[PDB]
Amino acid sequence: YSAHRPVAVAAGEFLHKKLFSRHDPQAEEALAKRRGRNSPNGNLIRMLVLFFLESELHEHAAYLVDSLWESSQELLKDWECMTELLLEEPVQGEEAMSDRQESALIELMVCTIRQAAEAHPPVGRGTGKRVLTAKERKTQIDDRNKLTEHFIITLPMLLSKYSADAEKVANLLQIPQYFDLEIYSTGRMEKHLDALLKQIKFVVEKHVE
DNA sequence: ATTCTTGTTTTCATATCCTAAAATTAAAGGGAAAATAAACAATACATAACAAAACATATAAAAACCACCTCACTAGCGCCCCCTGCTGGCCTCTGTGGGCACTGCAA
Repeated sequence: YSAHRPVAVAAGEFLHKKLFSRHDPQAEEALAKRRGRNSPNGNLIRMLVLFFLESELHEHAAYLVDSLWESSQELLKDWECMTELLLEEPVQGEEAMSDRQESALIELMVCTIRQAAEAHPPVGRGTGKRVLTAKERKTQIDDRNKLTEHFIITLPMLLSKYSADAEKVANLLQIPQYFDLEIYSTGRMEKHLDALLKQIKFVVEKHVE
């Protein structure tokens, strides 16, 4: 949580090297990134959640995610994993996903996908001298595509699980600012758009905040 | 009457021209691997602008240095008794020199 971004990024790289050894032995593949299933990376997500819980020096993981951005690029785009570890009760036999842990994971997702859309660091870490390379912009575009197609699917039953949670709805409705809407015209998923519209209508008529 | 030169058509002849079948050869068409070039994007280098640090000047601020004044000390030479001891006449009291009257003795 240093104000100076290079110090924070170095600390986050150290943290990623240290506290992530569930199935990655910091060695070769075929057991390190993913074991071909929808399960190994769950525990990495788990001590991300626990680290955000214990880090009481911040109500938001914005600085933490920004520090852990470039070191864990492949891990932070695997949104489907903690998506099943948030909604549909995975086959790992773990405990119930705690409400405080649910809010922590949702805040982590807010941070990760907003840094996925816009690459500029937050205020205090800001520079203003940013130039976009071709690789940067193509990663941004296909990142936008994959998050759009993933989360037009996930947000309906996300809301259906968390309709009454005011702060979780407020956190979850910042991502649609970063959705390319013509993909809906190409993806033909306006029906899921309308389902989410009815769902957020239910939230609006159920919430007065 | 018989013999001899000269000019002009006839017909083989020998080079040439034309004709067509082979062959053939170069053009030319297409498949494909190099391949230079070019369009775009990234990195590094150089230039310009802004802000701050460093250098130089002025000024005055104690502050140091030098010279003059002043209040003493240090020499200096009379100045003035003052006391003490020798010296050179001075004078008068003893004392040195002498004239002479006087006496005791024994003629």
